[PDB]
Amino acid sequence: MADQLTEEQIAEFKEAFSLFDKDGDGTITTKELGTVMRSLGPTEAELQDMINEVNGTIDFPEFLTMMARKMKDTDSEEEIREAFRVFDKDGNGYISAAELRHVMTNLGEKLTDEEVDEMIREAVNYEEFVQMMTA
Repeated sequence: MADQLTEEQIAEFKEAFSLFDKDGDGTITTKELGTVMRSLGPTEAELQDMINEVNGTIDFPEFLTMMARKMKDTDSEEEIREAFRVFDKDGNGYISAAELRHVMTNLGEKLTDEEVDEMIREAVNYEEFVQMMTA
């Protein structure tokens, strides 16, 4: 989906897409697409994938849906890191099993006690626990 990004990121991408080429129809070529991607924030495989997903013209929604992937990935990684860095006053990166089980049972969403016990048995480090839960 396109709702994983932030409004400021969309505004910056729109400003770059408008200022990169002439006014009005701001369509760009493949080389222009790569240049705009390098200016906004570079591998040849990503450029080839963006060209294949898009003759040789790239409009606004194509560039948006090509850029959204890595942006949302980095945003999710940063959010997970910031969430794992909080709460724990020690900050060492590990927590007790009892505290983790209590946080998973009495907080989060709607998880039964049996499901929480199964998740605890299937699994400490917060990042490793999140990676094991995501699978």
